[PDB]
Amino acid sequence: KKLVVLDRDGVINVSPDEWVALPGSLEAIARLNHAGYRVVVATNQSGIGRGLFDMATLNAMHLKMHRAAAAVGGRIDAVFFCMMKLIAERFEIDPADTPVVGDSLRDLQAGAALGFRPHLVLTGKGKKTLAAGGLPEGTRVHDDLRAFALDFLSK
Amino acid sequence: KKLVVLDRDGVINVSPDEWVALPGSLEAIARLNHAGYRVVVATNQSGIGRGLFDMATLNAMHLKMHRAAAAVGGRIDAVFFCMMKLIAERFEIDPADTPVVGDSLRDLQAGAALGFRPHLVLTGKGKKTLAAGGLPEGTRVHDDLRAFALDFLSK
Amino acid sequence: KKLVVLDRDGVINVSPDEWVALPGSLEAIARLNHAGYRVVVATNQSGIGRGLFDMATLNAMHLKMHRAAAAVGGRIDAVFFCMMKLIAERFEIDPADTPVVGDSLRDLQAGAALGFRPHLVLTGKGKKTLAAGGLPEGTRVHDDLRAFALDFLSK
Amino acid sequence: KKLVVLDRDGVINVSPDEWVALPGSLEAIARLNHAGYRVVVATNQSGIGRGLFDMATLNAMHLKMHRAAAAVGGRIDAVFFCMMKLIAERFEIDPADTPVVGDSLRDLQAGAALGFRPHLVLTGKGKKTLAAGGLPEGTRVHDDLRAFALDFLSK
Amino acid sequence: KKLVVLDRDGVINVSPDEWVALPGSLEAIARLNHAGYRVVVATNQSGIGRGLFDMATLNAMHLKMHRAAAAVGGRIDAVFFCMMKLIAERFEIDPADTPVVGDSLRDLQAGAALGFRPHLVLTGKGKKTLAAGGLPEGTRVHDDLRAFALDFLSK
Amino acid sequence: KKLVVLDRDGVINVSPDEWVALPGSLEAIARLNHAGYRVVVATNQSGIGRGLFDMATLNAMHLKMHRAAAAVGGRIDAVFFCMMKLIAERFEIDPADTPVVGDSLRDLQAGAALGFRPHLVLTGKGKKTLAAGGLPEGTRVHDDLRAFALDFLSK
Repeated sequence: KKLVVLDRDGVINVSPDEWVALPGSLEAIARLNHAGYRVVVATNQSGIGRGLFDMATLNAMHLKMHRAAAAVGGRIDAVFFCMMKLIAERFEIDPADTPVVGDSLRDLQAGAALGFRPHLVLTGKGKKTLAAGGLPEGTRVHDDLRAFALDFLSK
Repeated sequence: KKLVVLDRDGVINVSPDEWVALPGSLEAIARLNHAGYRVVVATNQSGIGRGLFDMATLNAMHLKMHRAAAAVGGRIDAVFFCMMKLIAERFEIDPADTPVVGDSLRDLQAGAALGFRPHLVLTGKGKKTLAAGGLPEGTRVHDDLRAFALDFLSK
Repeated sequence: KKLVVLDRDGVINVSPDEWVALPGSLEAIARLNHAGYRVVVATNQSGIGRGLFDMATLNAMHLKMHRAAAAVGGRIDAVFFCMMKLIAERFEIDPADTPVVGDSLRDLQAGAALGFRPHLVLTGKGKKTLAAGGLPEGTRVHDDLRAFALDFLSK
Repeated sequence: KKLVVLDRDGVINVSPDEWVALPGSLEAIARLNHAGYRVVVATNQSGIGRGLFDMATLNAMHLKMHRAAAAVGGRIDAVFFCMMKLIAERFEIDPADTPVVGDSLRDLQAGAALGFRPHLVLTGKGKKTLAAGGLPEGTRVHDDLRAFALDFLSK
Repeated sequence: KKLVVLDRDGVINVSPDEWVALPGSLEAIARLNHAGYRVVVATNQSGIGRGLFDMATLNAMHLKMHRAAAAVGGRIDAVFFCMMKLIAERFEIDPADTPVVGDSLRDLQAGAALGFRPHLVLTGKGKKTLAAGGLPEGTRVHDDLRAFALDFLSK
Repeated sequence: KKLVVLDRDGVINVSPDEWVALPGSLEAIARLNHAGYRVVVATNQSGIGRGLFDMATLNAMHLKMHRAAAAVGGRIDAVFFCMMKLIAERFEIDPADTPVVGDSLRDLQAGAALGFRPHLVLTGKGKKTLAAGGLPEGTRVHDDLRAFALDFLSK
C-alpha cells in the first residue's frame, strides 16, 4: 500500500466555505489513483483563521474537499494537524519510499529529515520558496501538482 | 444574550473513544442553560493526541460531548481552537459580563486581560494551578464546575 | 455482586424518546458503580406513554438511557416489566442485602415485603407518596437519588 | 568565519578520562583549521560514561580533549549537551551552510531538521547507522573524519 | 559515613552567571555537615539553560556553588547528571539509610523505587508538585531544606 | 540617602582566610539590599592581629566578604578603618537617619555621639556588651543581625 503526502494550501486549492481547487490538482490525484497510490492530504490547522471554528465549518470543508476529489473519480485520505512524524506512523509506510509534496520550506525540510522524498511545487508560495533557497539537497521542483503527478508517474 | 465560556479539559471532562464527563459538570451546564446562558465549550486542538486525527475521530468527540449535554437536557456551543480574543468576537457579548472557567493559568490570565472575569476550578490541573500562583487579581476559585455554576448563579 | 434496584420514572428522569435524566441521578449511578454495585434500572411498562409503543421507540429509549449512563462513565442493567418478586431471582442476590429505590408506595411496599431495604426519593411523586403516608416501617427518605447514593455509601 | 559541527563520540575518539582520539581525526581538525574553519565538538553529556560525572572527571576529559588537538596544532570549541536547535544560537551561522558530522541517526536527523548538511562517518556506529537506514535525503557518507575533511574541502 | 542526596534545583538555589542560594539552605548544609553527614548535591544537567554550555560555564557554576557552602562553613559533594541507580553506587551507602530531597516528582519516585527515603521541599516546583500528587507512599514534606535538616536531625 | 552601617566582627561572621559568616547575617544583608539599602560593613583593622598583613591577605579578606554576600545575591560596601566621624563623610547621609549596628559598646557609643541610631546584636560579644551595660539611652537590642533587619524594616 503505497502513499503520497500532500499539503492542502497552495497545493490543491488556492471564505473557508467558498473553497476552490486548482484544476490541474484534481487531475493529479486521480491520475495518481489509477497508478495505485494512496493520497494523504495534510491540512495544517494553524491556517484555519487562528483557531475559531465550530463543527459546521469543519464538515463543510472536508465535504467540499471530499466531493472535489470525487468529481473526477479520485480518492484522498484527509488528515488535519495541530505532522510528518505521525503521517508515516498513522499510515502504513516507509518514509524512504514516500514522497512529500508542498509549497513551503517548513514541511519539505521536516519531511526530508525522516527520509521522505521532498517535492516542491511552484504554485502559491512555491515560487517564493524556491528563490529563497535553503531547501533539502535532493528536492525536485515542479510547476504544479499536475506536473508532479505526471513526472512522479514515470519511473 | 448572556454567555459563559468553559475550558474543556479538567473542567467538563476528566481514537480517544473512552470519553467521560464529570456528573457535576453536566448538572452545572443544565443549571446554566435554564438561567438563560449560552455555554461555550472551548477545546484546545493542542490536545487531540498531538494532531493525529481524521474527520471520524473529530466527529466522535463532538457527538460524545453533545450527547452528554443532551443527556440531561442541556446545550453547549462547541468551538475548537488551534482564543478568547475571538470568542469575544465570534459571539456578540460584553467580556465584562462574561465568565471564563478553567483549571489552567494560560487561559485565565489571557481572558482577564481583555476584561473577562476569571474563574478557576480545582479539578484536573486546578489544584496545581492554584498553588503555583500568578493568577489575575480578581480570580475566584471553585471546587468544580458544579460549584462554579452554583456560586456564579447568584446574579 | 452487590445490587441496587432503581425505578426509571421520577427517580432517574423527569414522548418516550424525548427522554431526559436528572444529572444528580447520573452522579448517583456513577458513584454507586465506583463503589462496586451492579445497578438495575427497573422500568414499569405501564408508563411508556400508558402502554402504547412500537419497538423503535423502545430501542431509542434504551439507547437514550444507556448514553446518559455512559456520559459519566456509568453502567446500568435496564430490565422491563409487565416485579421485585422476580428481580432478586433474575439477578443473584439475597433480597435483604439490596436496597430498592423508588417514588411510589406500590413497589417499595412490594420489595420490603420480600426483605428488600426500601428507599424513597422525594423527587417526582416523592413529596406526594410521603404525604399520603402508609410506607413500610423501616423506610429511609432522601431528597433525591444523589442524596440516596451519598447516604447509602456508608455501610 | 565558517564553521563545522562534529559529534565527539565515535567520530573523533575511540572511564571518561581514558579518552583517546583517532589519529586521522586529529589531522582532520587541523586541516579544517588551517583552511579557516572553526571546529565545534559536540559532546552528548548522557554519553559521559552514560551520564555519571563530577567536575574532576569532566575537566580532565576536556583537557585530554584539548591536549589531543594541541598535539597537532588544532583548535576546537568543545560544547556539552544534556541540541542542534541551540548550537545555531551560541554560534552565529546559517545551518544551510553548515555540515553536522556524526555516526548516528539522532544527531544527523536533528541537524537536517534545521537545514544542516548531514554527513555520516562510518566509524563507531557509522556502519551500523548506515545499514539501519532511515537517514535524511542529502546525507553524505565518509569512511572516517579524515575522509570527511578531504571530501568537504572540495567545495 | 552517612549521606544525604540533595537535588540542587528548587532545593538549594533560587544563566549560571547569576547563580544564588537560599540563605537557609546554606545553614542547612553546614548544620548537616557538622552532624557528620556528607552532603551530595545532584545537578540535573538538562537544566543548564536547557543544556547549552561550555566548560567555563560549568566551572563557574561549580565555583559559585562551592564558594556558597564554604561561606558558611559547609562541604558538599557535587555530582552532575545527564540517576539514583548510580549515586548509591558511585557512593558506598545503603539507600535504605539515605534521604533524597527534591521539590519534584521526577526525583523522589526514582529514589523511592530504590529504597531511598523521599523528602519534598515546598520551594521551587515543590508546592505545585505536592498538589499534583502521584508521589511515593512514605514521602515526608518540609517547607524548605532548612526545615528538612531540623526534622531530619532528630533520631 | 538611605544607608546602614554594620560592624563586621561578631555581626556578620563567627587566620584572616578562615573567615565564616552567619547564614542569618548573609540573609539579613540581602533582605536589606532588596529593600533598597546600601550596606556598609565596617572592619576595624586594629582587630585583625595588629596589622601584620600585606596586600595579598587583605584582598583575600575582602574577596571572602564579597563572595559570601554574592552567594545570596547581596551587595555590601566594605570599609577598613585605622571612624563614624569619617563614615558620615565618605557617604552623604544624615547620621540621625542612619542606624549603626555592632556587638560592642565602643563603636555604638561612637556612633550615638554623632546622631547615629545605635543597635546591639547579641551575637558574639553582644551578650558581653549587654551585661556590661553603659549603652546610649535609645539603644535597641536584637538576637542577631537576621533579627535586626526585620525590626528595622517597619518604617
